[PDB]
Amino acid sequence: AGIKILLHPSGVVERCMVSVVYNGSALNGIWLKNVVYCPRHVIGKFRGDQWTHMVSIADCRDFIVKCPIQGIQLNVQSVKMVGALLQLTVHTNNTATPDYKFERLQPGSSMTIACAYDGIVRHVYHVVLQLNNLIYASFLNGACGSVGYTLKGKTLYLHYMHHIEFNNKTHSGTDLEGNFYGPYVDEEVIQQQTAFQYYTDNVVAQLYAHLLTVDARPKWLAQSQISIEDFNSWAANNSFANFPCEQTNMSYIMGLSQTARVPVERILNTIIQLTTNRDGACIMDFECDWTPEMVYNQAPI
Amino acid sequence: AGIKILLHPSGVVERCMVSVVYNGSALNGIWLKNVVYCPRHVIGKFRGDQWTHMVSIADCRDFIVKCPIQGIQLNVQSVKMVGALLQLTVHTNNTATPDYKFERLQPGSSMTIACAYDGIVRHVYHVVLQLNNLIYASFLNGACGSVGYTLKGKTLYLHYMHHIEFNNKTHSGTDLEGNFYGPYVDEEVIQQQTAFQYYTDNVVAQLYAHLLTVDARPKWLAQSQISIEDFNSWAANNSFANFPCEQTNMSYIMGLSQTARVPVERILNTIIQLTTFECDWTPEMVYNQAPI
Ligand SMILES: *[C@@](O)(CO)[C@H](C[C@@H]1CCNC1=O)NC(=O)[C@H](CC(C)C)NC(=O)c1cc2c(OC)cccc2[nH]1
Ligand SMILES: *[C@@](O)(CO)[C@H](C[C@@H]1CCNC1=O)NC(=O)[C@H](CC(C)C)NC(=O)c1cc2c(OC)cccc2[nH]1
Repeated sequence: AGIKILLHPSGVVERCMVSVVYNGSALNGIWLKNVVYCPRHVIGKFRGDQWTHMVSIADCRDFIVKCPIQGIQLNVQSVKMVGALLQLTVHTNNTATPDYKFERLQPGSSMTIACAYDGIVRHVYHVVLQLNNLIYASFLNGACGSVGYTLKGKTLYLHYMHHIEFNNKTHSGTDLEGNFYGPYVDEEVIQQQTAFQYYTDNVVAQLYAHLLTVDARPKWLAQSQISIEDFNSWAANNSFANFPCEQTNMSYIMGLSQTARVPVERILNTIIQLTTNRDGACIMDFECDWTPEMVYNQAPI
Repeated sequence: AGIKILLHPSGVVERCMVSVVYNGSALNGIWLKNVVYCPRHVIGKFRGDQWTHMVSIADCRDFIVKCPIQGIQLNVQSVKMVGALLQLTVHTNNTATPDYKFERLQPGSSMTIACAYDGIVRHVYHVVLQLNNLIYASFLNGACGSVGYTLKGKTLYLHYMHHIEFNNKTHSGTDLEGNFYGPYVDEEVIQQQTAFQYYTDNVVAQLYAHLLTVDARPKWLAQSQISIEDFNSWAANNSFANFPCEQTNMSYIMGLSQTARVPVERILNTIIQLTTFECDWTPEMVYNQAPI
């Protein structure tokens, strides 16, 4: 019935976005219950263990907190730094607060970005947390505080809040608890990123999506097979993660192998052979944007 | 930062979605002011011109309409057919109605899809109206009533309402005026799909996206150049639309060529050499995320 990069509706996140201004720094934040969560560097660009002293002397009323979607100006009563985030307790309780959970995202999974500016989500796109704990997104100045999220069943799952943009078009941040993804920090210094490794489960997923939609026999789908052990011994020297990266993803890769009648050993052997050739499918594989769940949930069984 | 497929936030669309049920037919609908819009086949699977009689005898009271996001059940006072859409005038006015407009989409133009079910938007994805007036979308049963939209400055532009899933994984429907995109109708029967043709503007923007994302000199890039006139001849026999398909896109295409320092004649020449769904890029969306 069609296989697309699906995203989660942003209406629930939209009504909770607020703009936060302190001194000359401005960014975004989410207003849950009577608390506003925003990047802690909205009060200044510090480093190390000097954050605890600035939050202790943080002028509560110096925070300009506006919810543009509800037209309310909020008043910060107390400031509590939790990790790399600020929990600003306001007097007003957000009526638009949904059922929510603070859930950490595993590398290789997908989430939806509510890219906001001045407290208003302007764009919405889909990223995948990579093995180097980074995402390849689109963020300009004033996008700090934009949240990555997913929806399950009338409950909103918050996983991300934007902080830093690395020059290789990669981005990093914390969860809604204040813990950075990877060893990166919210400091303007030299930060080395871990070696990029392919999330094999998503490379296999992106291959099955072509086999479901290309309809024509791909000239890159090899006629041989390679086993999981032979692949994992090869993956250690070819920048590929251990397959399977997630046992739950196998249940989807297994349904994809039966609905396409192409065994997973055919895809792994192709991945080994397709290292020499294609990545983008431009005219005449190898990507982590398709997840095994998103492909299987859209495939006819 | 990077170049991504940008979609529009569905918050305004969500608060207006409602569920429309008539007999054993359940689908979605959008609620603007005191009028509800929904596909007419909710009252039955008809064909041709009997719609006028079937709607004139369809009671404004067998319609079950609810807005789940607002938890409000709505009653229909009057029913009117406008094209392939139904106009159900309800008693309550939607307080969550933004400044909206019924703008028709042109071939090659991108739009954000709000895949809804029982009045609740479940998934959001991005499509481009193809030259055969088709969209490669993702809809299951009950997704009828879903809308395709864009946003420009606090104003919502509604372009599409899903009706039909074809054999090939392509979908079709009408605008918000009730007129189908292409020569298709809301009938369960094999329909002739117009011959496919590549939107050269969006294909050109596809190649320009890689030059800004990756290196300045990929392998597939051709070192020679072909003219717009010479390409247009080859396009008439190779299923490529006449370039430029939209003169407005040349503002972005020329800005992308100077930004990437590779002319549009090389891109067109590469497309000829490259000959011997997915993430479709429009020239505006690529140029907007490009620096300077
Ligand atoms: C926020 O909007 C600030 O409120 C901003 C978002 C980035 C700006 C441009 N595109 C974005 O995504 N965040 C920052 O500017 C942060 C500030 C930190 C948390 C103190 N810094 C970066 O994103 C950043 C800094 C540097 C750098 O320096 C030195 C060198 C290389 C990369 C880099 N990224
Ligand atoms: C709506 O939800 C109905 O309210 C439904 C959406 C499709 C269902 C599966 N995936 C979808 O996108 N629409 C239909 O089922 C329509 C109903 C029409 C407008 C009366 N029917 C089709 O889209 C359809 C029917 C047939 C067919 O018959 C016979 C033969 C071949 C293709 C085909 N498409």
